[PDB]
Amino acid sequence: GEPLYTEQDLAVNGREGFPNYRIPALTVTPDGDLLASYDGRPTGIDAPGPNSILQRRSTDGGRTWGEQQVVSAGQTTAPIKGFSDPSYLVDRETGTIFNFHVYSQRQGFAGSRPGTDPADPNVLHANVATSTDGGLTWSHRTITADITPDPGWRSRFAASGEGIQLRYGPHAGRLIQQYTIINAAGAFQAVSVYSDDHGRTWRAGEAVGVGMDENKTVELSDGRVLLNSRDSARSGYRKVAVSTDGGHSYGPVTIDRDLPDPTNNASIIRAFPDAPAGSARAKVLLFSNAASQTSRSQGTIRMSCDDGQTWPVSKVFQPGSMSFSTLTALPDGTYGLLYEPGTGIRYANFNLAWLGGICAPFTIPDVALEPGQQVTVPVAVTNQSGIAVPKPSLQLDASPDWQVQGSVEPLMPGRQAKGQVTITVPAGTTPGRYRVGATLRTSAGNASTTFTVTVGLLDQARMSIADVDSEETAREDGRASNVIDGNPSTFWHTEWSRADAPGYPHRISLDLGGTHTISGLQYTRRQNSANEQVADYEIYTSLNGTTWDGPVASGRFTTSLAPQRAVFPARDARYIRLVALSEQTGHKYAAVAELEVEGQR
Ligand SMILES: CC(=O)N[C@H]1[C@H]([C@H](O)[C@H](O)CO)OC(C(=O)O)=C[C@@H]1O
Ligand code: NA
Repeated sequence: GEPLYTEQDLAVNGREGFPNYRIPALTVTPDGDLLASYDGRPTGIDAPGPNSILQRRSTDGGRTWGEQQVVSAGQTTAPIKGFSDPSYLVDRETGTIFNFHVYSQRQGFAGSRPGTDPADPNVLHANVATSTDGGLTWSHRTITADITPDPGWRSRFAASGEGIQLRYGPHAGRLIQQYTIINAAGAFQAVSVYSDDHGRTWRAGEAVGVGMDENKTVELSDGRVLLNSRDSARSGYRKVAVSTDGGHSYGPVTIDRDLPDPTNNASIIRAFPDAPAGSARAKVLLFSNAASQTSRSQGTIRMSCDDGQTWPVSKVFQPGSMSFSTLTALPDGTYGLLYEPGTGIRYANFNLAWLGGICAPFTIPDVALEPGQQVTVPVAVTNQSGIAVPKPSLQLDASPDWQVQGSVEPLMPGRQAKGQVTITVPAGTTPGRYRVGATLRTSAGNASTTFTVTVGLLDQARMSIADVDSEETAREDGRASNVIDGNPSTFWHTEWSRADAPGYPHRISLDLGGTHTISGLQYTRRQNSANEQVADYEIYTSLNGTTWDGPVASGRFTTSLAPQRAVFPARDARYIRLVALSEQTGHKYAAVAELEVEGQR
């Protein structure tokens, strides 16, 4: 219907008792009252800041808000106490409300030491406040010893925002709160902490993943539990995993390249949390995060209508500063959104009509071509909307001088639709990888996708590592093969975890999988770190793998984050070798996110 988006501040830094306010948690009580919670930070820091958990209630569906109250009061006088990083969880069967948060004294998350005793001042404790009166008053407990079944778990905190209650399946009624832990190897792991007796007792399931951080769970149309996590190893995306046992244990963790993220919190909720299992509505998810890889800005709502397999719909709600954000579904069918604009804590309301999307995810294959050429690629629209669309159009976004055009056949409820894109690349186009955005426009809303057009590059999927001088595999994944996976987010990194690792020169050699006319190498430096950057280099080629011709090119790369070209007169080769002679500021290691080869495939 009529689009709604409205916003109001609930806490402004410096006003009402605190110089800084952060870390939003938002819920709707069984009453329909809204509760917003967040930290008061007297010293403006995370734990062990002597922080308070605070709370405002709205009893008119979000429009006006009552006084800021204290849920858990920090102690600014020695001995210091801090309570920080709230997450609400409503038990909608009993009505009891929970607010999870840290109890810190001397140590925060990084500094916490092994041990579970409630009074240990060097332990970052796991606390929870329980309300049996709709969030008006609160009792308090430390559950650290209940949720630390591994003595090597020296640290934990509840991921702030909002936990869930399961509605489906053998574990219906389970309360699930996400936590992050630090194990004895010092890896950050995710784990669900859950209660099956309505909050009386809590336990941890099995920890999952490495390079995890604040993570969130949601129940899918089929009762599976989807985990969606911040990556503390800073890939520039979200991490994901799924459980088939109600949160007890998760399958393998993967990087989700549909969801750019700058290492920041986020929220994932059911659009229709009361929809029955397996129903079309049960499959609808909303996601909120900063949709940038390098900054906490471009806050964006995405929608999936297939239990999170695809995210065809997105809309920006905050082009500027946008840090933590947390969604909840309101009784009136609209959505609550509590987030950090930079000046404290702000609350927004929006409806689906504002989002403006259509559940019609679509695919366009990646395609490779030569300068000058024209190719037509197929478009497949999977229509999940249930509605007929007689006049879809496809709008494409490509290089300013490329000829692109597209079209889609009418959409039919429950059916796949065919389309086509025709692309002409002008002669003289620089070899490289080109992202093309595509929008499906309909009177019932829009969906989008991207696809890659490769001009004058060899196919990486035919390549393999012929040799490498050095690679770290023990303390991180710096495999040489990471240069040819088509992902700027994974990288080769020379060995670093032993002191006897070599320094420069470093060397990586690719087998192209067969002989090609080649004329260039494209280097992309590591994206999330700046002290392993190749400077001086040479490139050699070979027909047999053993007799190397060259250097066929040499120079000095810049610090640019974009692919860098090193071109050479065209020749036939089956192998190409990069010799990295130096690092930009004289450091010991090399790291390369991607190597592309210019040539006739
Ligand atoms: C328990 C406390 O540390 N939580 C902090 C959390 C944490 O330090 C980090 O997630 C560790 O990786 O980070 C952030 C952040 O804005 O980045 C805010 C939190 O209040
Ligand atoms: Na890579």
